[PDB]
Amino acid sequence: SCIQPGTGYNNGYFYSYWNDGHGGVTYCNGPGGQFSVNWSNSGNFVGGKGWQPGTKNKVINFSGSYNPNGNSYLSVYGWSRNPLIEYYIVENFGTYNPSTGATKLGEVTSDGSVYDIYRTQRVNQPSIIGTATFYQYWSVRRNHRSSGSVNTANHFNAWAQQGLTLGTMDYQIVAVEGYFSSGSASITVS
Repeated sequence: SCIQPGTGYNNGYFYSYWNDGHGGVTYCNGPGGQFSVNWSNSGNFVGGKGWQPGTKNKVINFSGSYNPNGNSYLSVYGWSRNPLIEYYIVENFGTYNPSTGATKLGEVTSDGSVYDIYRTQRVNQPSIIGTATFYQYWSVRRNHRSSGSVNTANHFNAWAQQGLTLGTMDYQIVAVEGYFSSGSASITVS
């Protein structure tokens, strides 16, 4: 049940698995909302399960184990169109906080922790519509965890309040991302 990069449906859940071609990643779909990633000296990859399209008030439940060795994130992750936005609600990470050096755009309290909100910009980078320049929105959880519930409405509403607006939702997953690192993870979404 370990697969090549691509998208599709498995046991009722959308999945997306993408990598940059470097090697060193094994992504597998399991029963229900379960997926696993095992990686060793990878390149950049993103994989996980959820919904296509996402919604603007989904309550996302996740549980499992997340053991990065190096640069990696565990997040609710997805995109909007018109405007094109790549967004993250980061529940845990490895050696790098993705908001390092980014402009802080507020705080929001949700699901047992304060999160710090940031906006960054990707310039002429790959996206769901091709090479583009686009903003990323981040909520970064202060209290890291690998199980819990994410009320996306609290984040999307706080972002909107701050002027970080989302267009129409594309996919919305619980994703393990790695950038040239190693690790293992096993996550069940619902």
